[PDB]
Amino acid sequence: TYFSFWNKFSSNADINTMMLNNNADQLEPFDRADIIQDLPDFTGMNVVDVGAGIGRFTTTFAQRAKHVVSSDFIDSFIEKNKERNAAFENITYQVSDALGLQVDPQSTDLVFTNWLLMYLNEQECVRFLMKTMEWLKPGGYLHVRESCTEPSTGKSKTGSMHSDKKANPTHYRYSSVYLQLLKELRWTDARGMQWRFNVLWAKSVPTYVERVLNWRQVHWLCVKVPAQDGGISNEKALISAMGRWKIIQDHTEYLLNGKTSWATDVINNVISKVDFNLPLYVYSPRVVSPFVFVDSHNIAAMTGLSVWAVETNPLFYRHMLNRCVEAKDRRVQYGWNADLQSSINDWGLKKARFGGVIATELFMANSDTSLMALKEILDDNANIFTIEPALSIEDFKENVVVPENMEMIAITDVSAYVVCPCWLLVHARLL
Ligand SMILES: Nc1ncnc2c1ncn2[C@@H]1O[C@H](CSCC[C@H](N)C(=O)O)[C@@H](O)[C@H]1O
Repeated sequence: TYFSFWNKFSSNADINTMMLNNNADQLEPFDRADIIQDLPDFTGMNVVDVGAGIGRFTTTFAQRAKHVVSSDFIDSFIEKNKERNAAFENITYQVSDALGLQVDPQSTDLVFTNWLLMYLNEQECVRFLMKTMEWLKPGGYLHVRESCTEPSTGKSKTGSMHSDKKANPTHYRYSSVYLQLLKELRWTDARGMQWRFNVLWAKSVPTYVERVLNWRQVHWLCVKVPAQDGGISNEKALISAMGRWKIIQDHTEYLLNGKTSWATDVINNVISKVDFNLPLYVYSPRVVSPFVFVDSHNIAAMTGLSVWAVETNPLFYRHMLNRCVEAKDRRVQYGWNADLQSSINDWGLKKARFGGVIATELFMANSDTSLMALKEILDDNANIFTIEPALSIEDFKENVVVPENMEMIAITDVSAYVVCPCWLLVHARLL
């Protein structure tokens, strides 16, 4: 049982236990800062911290929040929580299972969790997510962070508090399973309106990339938004979907493992000629083929620059996280976003800038408005290289809209190089 697994740490109510890591003091302040800085401004918010343990995130929320409900099902973690946070007067405490937490409906601006769904069975996962829908105001936020595929301490097990003599009951699910669950969930309120989670992004916690070489500490930020259309509303269908999504992912690995991108020869060649201080932005949606993508690890090895790469298909995003763990190149990080605009939205809010773009199907896959918005996250006169499928140069040139703030300086037939159909290398620059 998960309660007895955690209750046995009752006398170790400390940071090591919260991260199940004997070296947590090398990680905790950086992990906390990574998570906090990706959250919305929670000044004046009603926050709910579920599975809070001793309350390390509650300590930070209390500085600015209107109110924090801080909850956990281990009584002595809440006792240490109250002791550590005794100076604050804006925190109420509940010893409760996440599922039995009492929160008023439409009362909460942020439901915050960090390592929780991995301690719930599939049925409990779904029921809990539906509880957060009920607690959240419209436009409210849900934060989820989970250990995907393997424990946070990774294969080395260095510093892990998991006993080698006892089984570990934790569920280490695929990041693509949680992502689809959040994407497809639907909930109907007491007045008959249906809602969904707008999943703003999926990201790896950088502290664990940098210090643990673990890209599979994945977290998500979601907004509760109206949804007349549906994904899956039935709880039992949602439960079954989680198993189907795992199977589909296993077949994606079987298909993709060890296959190099058909675009790799062209990209290596031109990028070997170009000089791009800033990270590079990589975008790979894989619209026409699962085998046409940007090899970010080759970009980083050749340019020496850090790379932020976006995959918009949850299955391919998860596969590239696998590749990151295998390559162990800290310069490369992957993210998931619904589309280009979602990525621009996030990075623009951070006022981040990228030194150039290397993409496949950037024009094939994206609206005119989003391509026009891309300048918001790019350095001045940044250059964009994208491999585009087309019927012909004339087909492409007709009915492609060049954003007013850039110009295409080359549309080169590279069809003979993108092979196991017409492929164009489009070279553009910001004006
Ligand atoms: N079903 C459940 N309901 C409430 N708390 C739970 C729970 N399952 C696990 N927990 C608690 O969730 C915590 C996971 S360890 C993570 C603690 C905290 N979120 C942090 O990041 O620092 C533990 O404190 C454990 O006791």
